[PDB]
Amino acid sequence: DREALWSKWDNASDSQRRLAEKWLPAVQAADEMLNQGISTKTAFATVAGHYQVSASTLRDKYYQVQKFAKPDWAAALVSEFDEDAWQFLIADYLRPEKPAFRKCYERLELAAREHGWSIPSRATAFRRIQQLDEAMVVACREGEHALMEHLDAMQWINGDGYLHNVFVRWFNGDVIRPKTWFWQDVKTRKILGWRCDVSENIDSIRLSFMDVVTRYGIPEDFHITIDNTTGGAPNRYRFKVKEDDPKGLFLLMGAKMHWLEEYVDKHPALAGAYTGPNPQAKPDNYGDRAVDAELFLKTLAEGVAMFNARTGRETEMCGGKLSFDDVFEREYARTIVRKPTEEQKRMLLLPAEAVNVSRKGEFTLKVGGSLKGAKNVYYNLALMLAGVKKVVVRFDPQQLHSTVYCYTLDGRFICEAECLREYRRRQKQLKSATKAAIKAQKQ
DNA sequence: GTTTTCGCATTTATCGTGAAACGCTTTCGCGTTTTTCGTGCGCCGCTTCATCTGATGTGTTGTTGACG
DNA sequence: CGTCAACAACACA
DNA sequence: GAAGCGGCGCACGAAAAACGCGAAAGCGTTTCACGATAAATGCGAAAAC
Repeated sequence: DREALWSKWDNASDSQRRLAEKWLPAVQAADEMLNQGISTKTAFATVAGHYQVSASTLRDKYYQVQKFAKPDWAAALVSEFDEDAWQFLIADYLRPEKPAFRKCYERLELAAREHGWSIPSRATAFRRIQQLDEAMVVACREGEHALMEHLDAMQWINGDGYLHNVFVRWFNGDVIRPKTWFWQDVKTRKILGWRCDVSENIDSIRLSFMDVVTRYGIPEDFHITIDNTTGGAPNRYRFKVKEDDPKGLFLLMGAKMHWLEEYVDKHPALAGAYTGPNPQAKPDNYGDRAVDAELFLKTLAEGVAMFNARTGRETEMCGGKLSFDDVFEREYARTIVRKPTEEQKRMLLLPAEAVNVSRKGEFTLKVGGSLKGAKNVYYNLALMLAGVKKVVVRFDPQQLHSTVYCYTLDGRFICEAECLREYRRRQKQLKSATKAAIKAQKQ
C-alpha cells in the first residue's frame, strides 16, 4: 500500500521534498550506467564526481528504493497521568464560570496535592484543551446554537423593525423612545414606507403596508417576508384596539406571506436626545433634552429620503454607481402592478374590540384619547333582525361620526351602522401610591 | 640386401565431470549521526478596574363576585 | 347556597 | 494609577530514522584437479621391392 507512503511524502516539509528532489536525478542517472553494464566503481565515482555526494550513501539508498516502484521513489526519499485530575480540570473549565486557565490549574494543583495526583505541564494541558473541540467551548456556553428565478421590483418586500435610542416627546406629552417599522424592496433596497409609534405593535406594520400599496400599488405576484426565525392592547381611541388576524388581510391583498441609525439616531439636531452607546450616562440631563415628535419625524423622513437617494451603493443593481432610487425607478417601470380600489383600502381601516349589541340593534363606542371625547352610539336594523350578541366594529377615525362597519366575531361582514385625562388620572395616582410606598419600604 | 608398410607401446592431451574457487553485487549489522518532536519556562502586550443588572406579549388558570 | 363568568395574576415563549 | 492572563518564541534532551563503514552471504560465473580415456605419436620388426 502506497497510501501511507504517499501521505508521508505529502506530510513532508518543503525542505524534505526539496531534499528528495535533489537526490532523485542522481539515483536515476546511476541506474542508467548500470544498465549499460558499467562497473559499479566507475559509475559511483562518476556520479560522486559530477554530483557532490557520498558514493556509499547513493549506493545504499539505491538498494533501499530498489524494492519500491519508480514513481514512488520520491515518497521513499522523503502522557500518562491521573485521569481523575484531567477529568477534574476539564470539568472545571466547562463550567459557565470559565475560570482563568492558570488559576483553575493552580486549584487543580491543590486538589492534586490532596489526592497525590501527578499532573502534566500547563502547556501540555492547554495544548490538549485546544485539541478537545470547537464544540466543547460552546458546550460550556451554548453559543454556536444561537448562531448556526427573476425578482421584479415590488415583487418581494421585507418588513423590519427598529428601536430608536433617541428620546422623543410624543404628542401626548410623554417622553419615550419610538419604534418604527419599515418595508423594503428586496431587489433595489429602496425603503417604500414607514410608520413610527410609542411601542411595537401590528398597527405600524399594517399602516406602513397601507402606505406602500397605496403609493406603489399591488403586484400580480406579491411576496412578503417577516423573519421570525400580535400587539393590540388598550385604547388610544378610548376604546380598545384590537385582537385580530392580520394574516388573513395580507393573504386577501394577494400577498404570499413568508416567515439609517446614522441618518436618524445620529443626526446633529437630536444630539441632546440620542445618548449613544454610552454605558455610563447621566439621567439628570435628559428630561430637558428630549426632542419634539415633529422634529424627530421630520429628521426621520429626511433620513429615509437621503438613504434612498444616496449614490455609490455597492450592489449588483447599482453597480457601484447608481442609488437605490435610480435602480428602483428603472426596475419598477418593468414590472406589472395594479392599483388598489377604495373598498380594499377601506377594509384595512382599524378594527375595534368586540362591542355588545342590544336587542334594538345598537351598540356603543366610547370615543376619547387623541380624538374629541364623545360617547358614540351606532345602529342598524340588520343587527336586531338576525342572530348577534357581540360585534367587531371597523372604522376610520375620521369617519367615526358617521359610518362604521359591523362584522361577526368570526369575520363575516354583516352591514354598516350609522351614528344616531380620564384613566390617566388613575394611572398617575397609582404611580404616586407606588413610589411613596416603595421608598418607605426601602427605608 | 635395401626400403616400405604394418603392428604394438608409451607418452601426452583433453574432456566430462564433480566439488571448489573467486568476484561481483546485495544486504544487514552495529556504532556513531542527524533531524524532529515535545515539554518547558519566561516575557510581553493588552485590557479592565479606581462602582455595576434584568424585561416583554399572550394565554391559561384560579379565585372571587354576581346572579339565579 | 351553588354555579358560572370575567378579571387579574403568574407562568411560559 | 496597576496587575494579571493569555499567547508565542527560544532551548534542551532524547528517541527514532540515518549515515558511513564494513563484511559476509547470496550467487553467478569461472576454477582447478584428478583422473581417466583416447589418440597421437614412437619404435621396431617383418614383409615387401
